[PDB]
Amino acid sequence: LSMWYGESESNIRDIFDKARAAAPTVVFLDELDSIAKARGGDAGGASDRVVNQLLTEMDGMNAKKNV
Amino acid sequence: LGESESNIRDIFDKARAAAPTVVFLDELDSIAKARGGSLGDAGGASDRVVNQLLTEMDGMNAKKNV
Amino acid sequence: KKDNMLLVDDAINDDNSVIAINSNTMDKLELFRGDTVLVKGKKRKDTVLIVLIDDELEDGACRINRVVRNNLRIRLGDLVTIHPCPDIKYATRISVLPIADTIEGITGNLFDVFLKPYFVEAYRPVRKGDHFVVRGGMRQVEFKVVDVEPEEYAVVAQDTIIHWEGEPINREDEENNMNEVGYDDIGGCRKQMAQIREMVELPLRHPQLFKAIGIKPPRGVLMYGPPGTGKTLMARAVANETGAFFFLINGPEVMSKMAGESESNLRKAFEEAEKNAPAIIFIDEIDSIAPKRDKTNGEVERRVVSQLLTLMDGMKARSNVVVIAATNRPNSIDPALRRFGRFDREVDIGIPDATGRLEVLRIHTKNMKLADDVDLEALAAETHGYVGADIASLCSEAAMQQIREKMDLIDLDEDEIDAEVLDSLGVTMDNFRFALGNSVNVTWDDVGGLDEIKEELKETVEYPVLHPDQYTKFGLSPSKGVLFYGPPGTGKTLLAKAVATEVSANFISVKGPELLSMWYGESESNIRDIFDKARAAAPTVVFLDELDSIAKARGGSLGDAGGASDRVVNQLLTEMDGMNAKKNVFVIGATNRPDQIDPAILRPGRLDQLIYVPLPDENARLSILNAQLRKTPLEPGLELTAIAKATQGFSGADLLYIVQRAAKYAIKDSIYITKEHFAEAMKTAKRSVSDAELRRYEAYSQQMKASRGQFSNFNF
Amino acid sequence: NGPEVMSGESESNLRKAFEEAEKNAPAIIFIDEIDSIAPKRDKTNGEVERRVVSQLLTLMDGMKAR
Ligand SMILES: Nc1ncnc2c1ncn2[C@@H]1O[C@H](COP(=O)(O)OP(=O)(O)O)[C@@H](O)[C@H]1O
Ligand SMILES: Nc1ncnc2c1ncn2[C@@H]1O[C@H](COP(=O)(O)OP(=O)(O)O)[C@@H](O)[C@H]1O
Repeated sequence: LSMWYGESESNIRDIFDKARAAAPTVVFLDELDSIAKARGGDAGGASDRVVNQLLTEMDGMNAKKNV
Repeated sequence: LGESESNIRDIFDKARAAAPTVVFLDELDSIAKARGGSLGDAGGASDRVVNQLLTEMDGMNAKKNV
Repeated sequence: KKDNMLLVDDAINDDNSVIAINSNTMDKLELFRGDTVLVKGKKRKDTVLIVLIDDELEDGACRINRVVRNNLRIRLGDLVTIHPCPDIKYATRISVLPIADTIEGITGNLFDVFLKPYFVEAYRPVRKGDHFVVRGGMRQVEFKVVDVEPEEYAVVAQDTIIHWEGEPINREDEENNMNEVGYDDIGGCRKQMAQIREMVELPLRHPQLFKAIGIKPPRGVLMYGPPGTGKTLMARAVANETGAFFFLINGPEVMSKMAGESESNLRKAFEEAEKNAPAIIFIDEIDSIAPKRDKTNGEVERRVVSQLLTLMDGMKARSNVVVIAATNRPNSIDPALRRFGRFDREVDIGIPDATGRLEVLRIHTKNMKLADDVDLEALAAETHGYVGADIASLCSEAAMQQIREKMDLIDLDEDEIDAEVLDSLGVTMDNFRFALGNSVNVTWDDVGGLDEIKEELKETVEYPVLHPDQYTKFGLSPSKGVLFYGPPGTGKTLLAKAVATEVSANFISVKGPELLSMWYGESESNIRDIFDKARAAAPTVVFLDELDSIAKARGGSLGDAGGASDRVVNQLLTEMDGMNAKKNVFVIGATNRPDQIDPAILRPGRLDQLIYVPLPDENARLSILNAQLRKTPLEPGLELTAIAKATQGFSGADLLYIVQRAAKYAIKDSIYITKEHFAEAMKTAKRSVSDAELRRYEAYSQQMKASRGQFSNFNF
Repeated sequence: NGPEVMSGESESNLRKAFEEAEKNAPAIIFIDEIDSIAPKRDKTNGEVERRVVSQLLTLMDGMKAR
C-alpha cells in the first residue's frame, strides 16, 4: 500500500507480473485481513480498489503459468 | 453491501437503462431478512436496504418491463 | 420627444437607396429631395439613403423598402433614429460580392448586367456591410458591400471605381450577427435581468451620471441556483447587447496539475480581458476552484484562490471590467471572495414560475409554425418541475419526433425534394404528450368516494395558489398542514396525488424509515435537504409518510435511538414552523397510529387539519369500482352492485386486488371482461383489516369528537 | 483518426479539418477512436489534451445552419 495515486495497485500489478514471469511460483499472501478487508462511509475507496485489483489480477489464471 | 443504497439504486438504473432485462437476485434471505426489529447498526442497514429495494421495485410501471 | 426618431413603414418607392419622408416632416427638420441621410437602427447598424417627399408617409414614421429595412435589422413597426450626413463624399472604389445562392445557375459578366446599370448616374449612397438587390435577367441577385475606400460609407458617382469579384464571402457573417442572443430571448428572470441590465449598461451608456454622483459602480455579480437556469445565457445576452467582449472561463478546464500553470492561465485570461476593451468576464463553476482554504489539502487550489483574490482586488487591479460567476451551492465560496469589490452582488436565479415557463415556451417555439389548436396552458401547467434548460430539449424532441413519425411513407429526399410535404408541417398536442412521456398520472377521477374530504382538500390547496391578491387584501396567511389517519389500504397516497395533480406544484413523496441512518446527523441532514428541495421550488406539496415511525411521541427513551428520535423530532419541528419564511410549503402527513404522535407537530400551524379517512360503504365502493374500471372493455351482463353488496368491510387495496385478479384471468383467457372471472375471483378475497383496529379507530374518533365540547351555533 | 492530430498545431489541424469540411460541400466527418482525443478531462493531467478538447468543443459548437 502507498499514499500516492496508482502505486497502491501498481505494487500488486508488478508483484503479480513477477509471479507470472517466474513460473511456477508460490505467492504467500500473509495476513489477508488487511488486503482482503470486508467492505461494509469510507476513506475514499482505496481498499475497494485494492480488492478489485486483486480480483481482476487473480481471475486471469488459466491452465498456463500455473501460479 | 449511503453507498449500500446507492449500489441497489444504480443496479436498478442499469436494469432500467437496458430494457428489457432480468435481475436474478440470488439468495434473497441474506438481503431482506424480514426487517422487523433487530435494534442495531446491522438492523438499520437491513431496514435501509429493504426500503431501497421496495421503493425501487414498486415504481415499475408497464413501461421498462424489468 | 425629439422629432428625430421615426418608425419603419411599408415602402411606396421601390428603389433600393431611398426613404420617404412627408413634407410636414421636412419643415420640422430641414432636409431635401437630393439629401443623403444616415439611418442608424438597432443592433448598432447603419445605412445611407435618399430622402424624398411623400404625401402618404405621414410625419411620425418613414417608408423604407425591405432591403434598407434588412440592413438595419429592423421590421415594419420598429423605431429608428434618422440624421443627415453630408460629410460623406464621392467614392474612390467599392467592393461588392454576390451571395452564392442568388447566383447559383448563371455565370459571366455580373458587372455589365447588374452592377453597371444599377449604380449608373444614380450616385447611390452605399455603406460597408450593406446587402443590396438588383433585378435583371429573370432573377434578382444580392451583393454585399465588403469594402469602400472613403471610410464606412460613400457615394457611387460615375467616376467611382466598382470592383466586383466572383468567389465572394457573404450571408454567413451576417447570420452570426442576427443569430446573436438578446433581451427578447430571456423569460422568467425579469427583475434580476433588469437589475443586471441596469448595473451593466448604466456605466456603459453614460458615465457622466456616475461622474456627477461621484461614486464607482459595482463590478461583480455572483449568480447561484440550480444548473440549467439560464445564467450564462443572461450573461451572454448582456455581453451581446452592450459593446463588451464575452470571454468564457471554465472551472475544471483551467485547473491543472502543473505548478504555477493554472495561475498563469488566469493571469493570461485577465490580461486578455483587460487588454482589448472594457469586457465581461464569465468564470463558470467557481465552487470547484474555491475550496474555502481550510477543507482542502492541495496547494494549487489555495494558489489559484490567492491568484483570483490578487487579480480581483489590489493595486491597479481592474480598469473598467466586470466579472460574473456561476455556482450551484454559494456557501462553499471564500468570505474574501464574497466581499465587496469582487462578488459584491449575489443574484438568486431560481426556478421560474408558470408565467415565466410560458414565456420560455413562447420564445422557444418562435422559429417554427407549430399548429393552430395547441394550447400552452397545459404545457405550462403539466411541466411543473422543469428548470428551463429541459424545455428547449422538450421542444426539440417533439419537433424531431413529428418529422420522424411523418417520414415513414413519404421519401427522405433521395431523388428530389417535394412541394406539398413542406406545407402543413408542425407539432401537435400528441407530439408534446409523447415528449412529456419521454410526476404521477391522475386527475381528480381515480379516487372514489370521500366527497367532503375532496372538497376540503381542493379548497385548502387550490385557494392559496389561485388567489394571492385576495389574501393580501384580507392580510392573512393560509393553512398548510393536513394529517390523515385510519386503516391501511384506504387511499391516503391517492388522495395526496389527486390533490397535488391539479395545481402547478411538484410532488416530493418520501418514506418514514428510508431517511434514518446509523451515523450522527444524517437523518436530520436528509430532513433539511428534503425541506430545502421543497422550498426551493414554489409551490411544492410534501408527503411525509409514517409519522408514527418518524415522531414516535418522543418523551423519554434514555438511549442512542431515543436521542436520535429527539433530534429528528426537533429538526422536523424547526423545519416545519421555526425561523423560516413559509413561502409555499404544503406538508401532508399520512399515518396509521395517531396515538404515538407528540403534541407539538399536531399543534396548529403545522398539521392542524386532523382529517379522518373512514372505511367506504357500499355506495362508496360502487364509485370505487366505477373509478377503477374507467378504460376497460365492459360486459352489459355484469352487475357491480352485486359485487359491492358482498364486500362487508373491504378496502381499496382488496378491490384493486380483485380487479387485478379479474384482469389476470382476462389475459389468461385471451392468451371484454366476462362475468365468470369476477365470479371466481370474488371467492378468493383477503380482508386484511381485522376488527379490533376498527374499534380502536372508532374510539379515537369518538374521543376526538368528545374533545370538541361546549361548541354550538355561538350567537354573539 | 484519434492520435493522428498531434505534432500549437493540433488546434490548427482541427481548424483545418473543420474549415475543409465546411468549405467544400455539406458533407460528413468521421472521427474514429475519440477516446484518445477526449481523455474524460478529470483523470487526465496534461495541458495539450485540455487545449485540444477545448478546441473540439468550440469547433463543434461553432457550426451554423449554412
Ligand atoms: N430564460 C430562458 N429563456 C430562453 N431560453 C432559456 C432560458 N433559460 C435557459 N434557456 C435554454 O437553456 C439552455 C441552457 O441554458 P444556458 O444558460 O446556455 O446554460 P445553463 O444550462 O448553464 O443554464 C440554453 O440553450 C437556452 O436556450
Ligand atoms: N377510494 C378509492 N378509490 C379507488 N382506489 C382506491 C381507493 N382507496 C384505495 N384505493 C386503491 O388502494 C391502493 C392503496 O394504496 P396506498 O394508497 O399506497 O395505501 P394506503 O391507502 O394505505 O395509503 C391504491 O393503489 C388505490 O389504487
